[PDB]
Amino acid sequence: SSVILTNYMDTQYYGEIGIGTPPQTFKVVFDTGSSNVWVPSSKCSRLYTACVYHKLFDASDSSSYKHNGTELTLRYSTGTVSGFLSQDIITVGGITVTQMFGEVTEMPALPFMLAEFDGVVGMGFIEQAIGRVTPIFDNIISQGVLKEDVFSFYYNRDSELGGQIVLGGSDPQHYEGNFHYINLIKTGVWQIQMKGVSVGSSTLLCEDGCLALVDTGASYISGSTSSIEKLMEALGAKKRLFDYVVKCNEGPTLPDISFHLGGKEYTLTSADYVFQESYSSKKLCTLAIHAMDIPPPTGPTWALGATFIRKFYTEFDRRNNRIGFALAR
Ligand SMILES: CCc1nc(N)nc(N)c1-c1ccc2ccc[n+](CCCOC)c2c1
Repeated sequence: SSVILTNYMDTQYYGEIGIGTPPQTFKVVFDTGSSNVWVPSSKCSRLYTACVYHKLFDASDSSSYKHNGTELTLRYSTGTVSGFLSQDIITVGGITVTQMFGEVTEMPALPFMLAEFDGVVGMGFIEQAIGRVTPIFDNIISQGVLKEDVFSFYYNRDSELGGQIVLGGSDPQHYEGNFHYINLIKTGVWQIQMKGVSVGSSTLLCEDGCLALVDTGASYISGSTSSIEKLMEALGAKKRLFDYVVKCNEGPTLPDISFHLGGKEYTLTSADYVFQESYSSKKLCTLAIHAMDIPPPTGPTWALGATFIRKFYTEFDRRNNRIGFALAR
């Protein structure tokens, strides 16, 4: 089973799922960086403008709904949501699974007014599930229907398909060469060992090794403030409140950046990490790489998001607790 995804500004990738009977449609980000499922709730006060602007799940319209009510709070690096647990039938790419999810009743304007999607579908391990709720992929696996215990991601560059997630396998149509795997530091987190980071010809970062969170729910490639300050100075990038910029005319001249993962160099070009929306030396261009201090136990860790996935098709192998990368096509 595959799910078609929409690409919004190269920063948000989402597809649709149905919840309840009849199905209530929602735009959701399939996020390997979290493990819970949630959508905005009809019980969300309209004082929360973000709830006025998104699709709200209304339990009172679903005959397959099952009440639970346990409260939960989901904390992401760029924001937080709070609400309660509910159960209903979810439809994902033709697959139907009974699933427990969060009905969000508190959704902050910043940053959710800026979200094109309504909710999130965690693709992480149950070990990271808030409220110890069974992750949706686990529940789909218990149906013994998928050919393989894996799922893959394809994030296209913006255009005008935006992206594609395959449940149970990979789509040869979107990658060339063969995969190259790296085992997880440990099951429970889509995180792997990173042997080094280099800017141009000089592994001036992550010597001695570091951690890499392969996050489909993250827009950019992130590192610790420390690491990024170093990387950026090398790029001659000026730091702003939320991002780093360069004079647009300097974008094309920026050096390559490579990530040493499992004995293989994954290199990004300036075209791969700068939003070149001009060549003017009188305009600033943002970089698709940010400083993001991720706390323990997961962090400090680097995070490989959409910026990286765009270039490398990614397969998340549950059965072998490994991640595979291949040249996206
Ligand atoms: C998908 C949920 C999510 N997962 C992870 N692992 N990290 C985040 N920072 C967010 C998170 C939260 C709020 C956002 C509000 C606006 C835009 N984004 C970026 C969406 C990424 O699409 C790939 C957001 C991302």
